[PDB]
Amino acid sequence: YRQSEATSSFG
Repeated sequence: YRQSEATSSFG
């Protein structure tokens, strides 16, 4: 998990 507001991946 990435702390940054993940983009495209959206988890």
